[PDB]
Amino acid sequence: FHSFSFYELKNVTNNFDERPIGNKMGEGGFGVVYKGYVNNTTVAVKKLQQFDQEIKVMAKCQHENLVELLGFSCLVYVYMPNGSLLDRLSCLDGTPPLSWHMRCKIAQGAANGINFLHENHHIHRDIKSANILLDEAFTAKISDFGLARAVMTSRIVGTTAYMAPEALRGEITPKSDIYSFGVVLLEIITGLPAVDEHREPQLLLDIKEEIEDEEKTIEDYIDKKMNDADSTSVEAMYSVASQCLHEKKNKRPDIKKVQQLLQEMT
Ligand SMILES: COC(=O)N1CCN([C@H]2CC[C@H](Nc3nc(Nc4cnn(C)c4)nc4ccn(CC#N)c(=O)c34)CC2)CC1
Repeated sequence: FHSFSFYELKNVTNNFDERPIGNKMGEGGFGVVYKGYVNNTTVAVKKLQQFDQEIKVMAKCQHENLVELLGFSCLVYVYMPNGSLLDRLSCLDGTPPLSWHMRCKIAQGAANGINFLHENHHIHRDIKSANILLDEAFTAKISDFGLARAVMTSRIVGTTAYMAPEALRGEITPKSDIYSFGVVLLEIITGLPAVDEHREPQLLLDIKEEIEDEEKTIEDYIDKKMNDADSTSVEAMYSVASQCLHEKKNKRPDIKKVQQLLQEMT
């Protein structure tokens, strides 16, 4: 990794230009992110013990489905031209809806990235669609490893709309990453945010119970902003999401099984 000076990265971001159309993209995991440059190589600058673990994980953990760390001073990464899966599911800033075909590759790519992390005995601890970034080919890239660990804790961290019941109780397990990935799969099927105060149910993970109790079908919840979804592959992704969302952690599939079920889907 390239060691930058805080004054080097100041110029690349036009004196940390906070005005968006400027250089500010938005806030992201304990800091702000700005669009910067290193010749033509467009970069993302993360203006934040806390930032020392990110480099500690990014060092050994190199994979096609993980964001690439370039250097630091601030943390610098290759700028993902298609931003977050969360923003792309909401068509933020006029972007066209993602097709079912694109959603399947993104789901498969995100699962490959989690598999690499679990193979290398790491727990992400904050799997969510805001942390799934998309490159030039809409390849899924897992980001924000600040909370990542390589068990119980007093400092409960994560996004509550995505957290497993045992994670909300203080447990640290890769099985909690599977539950959170289940919430991501529902966001992909439905195009709905994981939590919405203006909704019944308020939490997306609660549609699992609604379908199980036959008050609604998966077909009632399929994102209407696609024209290429087929009931077979949609029900097959929903089946993976449902298995990931088991209240009991040990009943949940491991990432390799999830990866295998998503591969069988296409
Ligand atoms: C209502 O609008 C809002 O306030 N929003 C909109 C903006 N949204 C976020 C803001 C943070 C963005 N983070 C990133 N973006 C981009 N590229 C990019 C964003 N947008 N586009 C078009 C292209 N590349 C990278 C590369 C690496 N890392 C790792 C780190 N550190 C990133 O985080 C990263 C993701 C979208 C939040 C809510």
